[PDB]
Order: sequence, then structure tokens, then C-alpha cells
Amino acid sequence: AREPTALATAAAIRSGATTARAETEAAIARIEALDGAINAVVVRDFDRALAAADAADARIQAGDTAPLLGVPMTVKEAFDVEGLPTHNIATSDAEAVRRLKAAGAIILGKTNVPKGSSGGSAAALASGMVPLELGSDIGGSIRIPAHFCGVWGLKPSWGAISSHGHGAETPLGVIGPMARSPDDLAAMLDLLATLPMPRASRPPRRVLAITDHPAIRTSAVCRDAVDTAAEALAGAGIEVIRSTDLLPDLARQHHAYGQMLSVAFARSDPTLHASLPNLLTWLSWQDAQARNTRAWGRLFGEVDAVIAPPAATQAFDAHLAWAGVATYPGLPAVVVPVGTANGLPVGVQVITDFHRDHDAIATAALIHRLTE
Amino acid sequence: MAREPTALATAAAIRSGATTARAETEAAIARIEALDGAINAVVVRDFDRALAAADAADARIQAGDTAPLLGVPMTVKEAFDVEGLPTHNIATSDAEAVRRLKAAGAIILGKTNVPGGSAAALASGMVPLELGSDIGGSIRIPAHFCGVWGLKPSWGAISSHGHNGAETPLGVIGPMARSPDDLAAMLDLLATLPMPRASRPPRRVLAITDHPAIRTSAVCRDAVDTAAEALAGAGIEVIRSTDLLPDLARQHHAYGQMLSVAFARSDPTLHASLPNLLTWLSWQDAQARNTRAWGRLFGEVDAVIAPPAATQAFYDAHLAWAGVATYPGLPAVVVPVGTANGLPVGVQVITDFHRDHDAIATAALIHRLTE
Repeated sequence: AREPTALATAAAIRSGATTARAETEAAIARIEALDGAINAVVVRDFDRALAAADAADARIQAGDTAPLLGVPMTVKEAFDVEGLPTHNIATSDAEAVRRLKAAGAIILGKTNVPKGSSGGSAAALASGMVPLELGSDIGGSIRIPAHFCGVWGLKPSWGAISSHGHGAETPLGVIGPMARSPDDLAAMLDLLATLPMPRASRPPRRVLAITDHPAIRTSAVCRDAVDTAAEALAGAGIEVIRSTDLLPDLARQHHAYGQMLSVAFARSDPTLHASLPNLLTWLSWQDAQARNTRAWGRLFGEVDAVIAPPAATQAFDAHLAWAGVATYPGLPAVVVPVGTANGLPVGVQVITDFHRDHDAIATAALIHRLTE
Repeated sequence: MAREPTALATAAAIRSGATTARAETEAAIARIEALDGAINAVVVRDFDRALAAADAADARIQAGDTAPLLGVPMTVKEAFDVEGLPTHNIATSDAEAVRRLKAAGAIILGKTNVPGGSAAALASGMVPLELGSDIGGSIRIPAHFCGVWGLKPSWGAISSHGHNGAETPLGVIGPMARSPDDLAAMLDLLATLPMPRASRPPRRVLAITDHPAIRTSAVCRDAVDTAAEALAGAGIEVIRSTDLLPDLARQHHAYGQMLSVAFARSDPTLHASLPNLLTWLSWQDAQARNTRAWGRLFGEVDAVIAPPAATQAFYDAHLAWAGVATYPGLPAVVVPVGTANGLPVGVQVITDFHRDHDAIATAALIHRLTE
């Protein structure tokens, strides 16, 4: 019995089948079993978590309908949690953490940063330690650990979710959920989003499948996974196309991702301050980025999603190539497991139009049902 | 954790028709393919022949076979030869301990690391049964670290042919699993000759926490003291000292010297620090005298509980706790007794030569009384 999802854990508690306190203790036991083996949870907060569970149950006794109430979960080390270090002890929750606690979740600890498989959120999830986790993703840190480990991840539309606590919003970067079921991604998006994202739905009718990218070779296995998902959609009465004149040049887009990424990964490297553009150049880049986003809007007038590889390889600045297709335009992107090959999980990334996040989740759910 | 079923319970399930060997192996495979992109233990897969083994195993079930681990999926260290798989060198016949596991009905899916591991494969729940080796802790110390059980048998109890010609002094091969019952069934399948059954609960136990050669983490000591309390509270005399305890400092030295020989036989550079033959024989005679000193201690106490290592999880003095048993050839079981600081914490139980089952038994007692 693969472990219950976050909403099913929520349902279980609400329905009296279990208590928040039995759920957190069980999580802790699961962490204490594997942790000498995966070593994911680098920061523990079990004692306050156990009291959180007790607060959470009292709320259940007096009719609180918070949707994730009593569900144990974890977060990247890069998010501030009041009381825990962020290595530097933090005196208030990050915004996405304040929302998860408000919604009733219980933060057991924080996981690594993915210093290729992870030992992080993704590990914590595939291992079944907790059903819910929260990462970040500027160059794949959500979508590519999830590929590697066989879990789901949402990289939202840019600016959908405050990353205060993780301060202007940082261009390209986002924060997003990771979990083992599409339903959880949706519930979590719906908790985290600054404003309500479109339902926007209906099933897709035409999908675009890419397998190659001018900037890296892409492992046969990574291509195969797309081609599998393409066949499953084709065979369910959905038009699948391999190419369109509306697809923005991906080679140029990569370059632009490069340039922009530098700025960020260089603001904090004093020596390389003198390779920064002037201000007018910089603003030329944002105007360029917006032009790209509107080109992707033109593509999404023809197709309802785009399915691609999340990365070049399986597990074990051109491994960034497949992350940038969406991170640069700010498009929403979901990674969904579609099989195993050579002993190792194999996923696909689904991409939809700006602010069509739920549809991404929905279309990834469709792909997963039709292949598993 | 819907903790995973034991090997004997998987065996019962199949025997009773509640499941098939083939559903059990498929499930294992799925569980490996889930975690493997995360823990990365199973470096050698043989899934397609495993799936046919499962079908051979079911046919035997349809003709009334009561072989004790029939259809149970398991894994083995990479260092054991399995016919068809490499051992890095493709191997043309099973190691002896593998021939026995197949005869007894088990299905070898693949092979794990040398330090994840067997221990990871187990703690992760991928398979209920695994087979390691241990000259300086490779069984008992991964098991400590991960919260699984491990048996380092009495030396010579089990052929390690296939793991170089003669059995290697000090080294053993042993099983790893998640329950004492499994260890016993496996010992009893693997042992060249039948080992004495466990014929009574312990009445006096010796609890050691410190060792002249290393500092031992408070946590590692605490776990012993926990195990001591559980036994004390069940009417069992627990003592912290006896004059019959063989000098552990000298024993360490002897372990040092002997270990070198082995871990140096095939390392040209160290060849000139090898003893002469008469020296070597002085050492074996010394080792046999130690084994009989441990026998004198085991006339007074029925077991010895110690730390399996100095620390929890995540340099030849981390071997100090392994040597207490490996040197005299004593049997040794490591059993999980709780957690501290987010990580599993175990204890090693040691009994007299060929009192392996008692070791398992006394470790079962300690585990029941603390969980």
C-alpha cells in the first residue's frame, strides 16, 4: 500500500479515521527509518511539529475546514521557517510557509538543496516520507529532481506565488510544490497563489510534442518517454503535432536564458560585477523576454499544451536547456512520471500558456492515467 | 510506513495461495524502480530471469513444495558470484550461499553496492531479505546505521566460497533482514552443518559501553543502557564488568595485525610488512586461546551487549567494536533499539561460539522489550 496522498491524509484525519498526531508520529518514524540511508531531512523540528499536530486536532474537534489540516510536510532549506536556521535562525515564516501553516499543514523539518538524483524534496517524496513538499526552480531544481525520482512537480507561471522568504521577485525563478498526485499540486497551487489562477480547463484538443533541442543531445530514453505520452494522447482522440512555425526559436531562447541567468548568478559574485550590462541593455532584455512570452501565447492559440523532456538524461549550462523552455517565458510547467527504463524513473514535462497552471496539472493527469 | 511484510510472511502468503511468487517479484521490482532513483542501491539487475525464476517457483508451489523461502524476492552483495551476472567479470556459477538460497526457493532480483547497501535496500523496504559479508563491520554497522537486523555468524559456520579458496580467517558471510525469524531461517539454510537451537532465555548478561581504543558516542552508549534496562526489568542479572572479559586492548592489536595480512595479501606495496610463517602461526595459536577465553566468560554470562560502532550515520578504530567478535570468531547480532537525533540506533548482542540462534533469540528479547 503505497503511501496516502496529502488530501487523503487530510480526509483520513477529518473523517476521524486517524488523528493529526498519529500522522506526524508516523511521518517521523518513516524519516527516522530511512534518514540513515537517504539523508534528506537536514533540519528537524519534531517537538514543535508534535505540538502543531495537537493544535491541529483541537481545530478538527471544533469544525475547522482548513484543507490540509494535520498533513505532515517538508520544505527546502532555502525557505525561512520561524525558529529553524536557514544556512542563521529565522524570526518569521516565509510567505509560502505562512500559507501552508494557515491551511493547517505541519512542517516536520527542511530537506537538502540538490548538491544526479537529489537527496532532497524529491527523495523525501519518492521514499514516501511525507506526501507533500515545497521547492524552488530557477534552472530545474523542481522539475528535474521530480523527473529523476518519479514524483510530480509544478513550476508555476512566474509571479504566481510570493517567494518572499525564500526582495524584488527574482526574474525567472519561481517557487512551487512537489507531491505524488496531481490533486495535491492543484490544492497546493490553490493555497499558495497570490491571486486565483484560472480553472480554464476542458480537456486538450491539440498537443505539441518536442524531443530535441539545439543546445543538448537528449537521451533516447528521455525522448522515448515523450513519444510514449504522445501515443497515449493520440490514441484518445487528441491531435498531436511534432512541429509548428509558431514555436519560438529555442536556440536563441536558450542564449537569452543564459544572459539573464548570469545577472542573477553574478549579483552575488563580486569579481564578475564588471561583465554586467548597463541599465539600458538590461531593460532591453526584459522587453525581449516579454516579446518571447507573447510568442508563446501565439503558439498556445493553436495547441493546448506542449510536452517535452524535463532534462537530457535520467539519474546517474546545457542541462539547463530543457528547463529554460518554460522558465524564460515564465510559462507554467508540470513534470509527470510516465514509466521506467533501465531501472530508473522516466518523466515528461507538460507546458501550457501563461497562467494555465491548473490545465498543465490536468493535462499531466490525463497523460499519467493513459500510460500507467 | 505500512512496514513491508517479512520474508516468512511473504513465504506463508505464497504457500497459502494468498499471492503468487510472480506477484511478489513484480512488486519488489516496482519498489526497486521507485526508490532506486533516490537511494541507488541495486547496481545489478536480473529482473527478467527473476521473473522466470518466480514462474519456476510457482510451478513447485502447484506440486506441493514446502521449501521455506519459496518465491521470496531477495538481493545479495555485488561481491557474491551469481551465474550470469558480473562481479566487479561475468560469473559462470553461483556462489555456494547463492546455490543454497535458490535451492531453498528464493529469487535473486539483483545485487547491491559495497559501502547505500544491503542495509539501504532493506530499510527502504525494497526486499525483505539480503546477504552481506563482514570482516570489519560491513554487516553489523550498516544495520546499526539503517535500523535493520544483521547476523555475523560464528566463523566457519557458512561457506563463503564464491564471495578465495580456503575460508578467510576473520571474514564471514551473513544474512540481513527486518525480523529475527528471517535471520534464523536463513542461518539454518546457509549453515554447512546445523547450529545448536536456542534452548533458554538468558539469565546473566554483560553490558559494555566503552573500549580502550575509541571514544564511543553517548548515543551509542545510551542504546546499550536502554537494552540493559529492558533485560534488567525482566528479572535478568546485568553486570558491567567481570575478570573473565578478555583484555580488549590486546585483542584489538591482534585484530589489527591479522586484518592486515588479509587486506594486504593482494596489495603488493604492503607485502614486506607481512610476518614470517612462525609469527603467523603464533597469531593463530593466540586467536584460538582468545576463543577459549571467551568460552570461559560465556560460562558466567549468556550474552554480551555492546555498541556495533562508535557513532551513528550520515579510521581503523571504528573497527574496535567489530573486532570484539570478529577476532574470536564469535557470533554477533545487531538489533535496532530506538532512534536518536533523527537516525536509527542499534545494539550488538554477542554469544559463545556456535550460539548464533541464542544471539538471534536474545536480540529478539531485547527488541520486544524496548519497542
